[PDB]
Amino acid sequence: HMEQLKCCSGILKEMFAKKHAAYAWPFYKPVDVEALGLHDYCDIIKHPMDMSTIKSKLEAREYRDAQEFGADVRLMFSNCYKYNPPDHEVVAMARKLQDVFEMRFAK
Ligand SMILES: CCNC(=O)c1cc2c(-c3cc(S(C)(=O)=O)ccc3Oc3ccc(F)cc3F)cn(C)c(=O)c2[nH]1
Repeated sequence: HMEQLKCCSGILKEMFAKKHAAYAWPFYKPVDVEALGLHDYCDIIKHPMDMSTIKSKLEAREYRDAQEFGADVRLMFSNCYKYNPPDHEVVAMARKLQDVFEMRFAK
């Protein structure tokens, strides 16, 4: 349970790595709804999630185990698949970052 969270820090560190930056950047920080003019985001997405928030919750020991950490990572991608049209570029970027996550998470 607790032994798994040090692997979670390594996964998140890998997701913030420069080799993933071309597709990972939209997930580093919360969606800036004001800068993008997305007035309905908070009405559709009840639980916003991004990599910086997950890092804060992980350092605050808010995840009991890897499953709790993985649920927030998957909430981040699901928020993206739910809010956006399926053909939007951010959805293709979310799929590439999710492959990086799923690979390290399974291993
Ligand atoms: C159809 C309505 N949807 C959106 O406009 C929308 C935007 C985002 C962003 C996002 C956030 C920022 S920021 C750092 O300024 O907060 C800047 C750019 C962003 O996305 C892109 C915008 C245009 C592109 F062509 C390619 C993008 F990647 C992140 N995520 C997780 C989303 O789900 C999302 N949806």
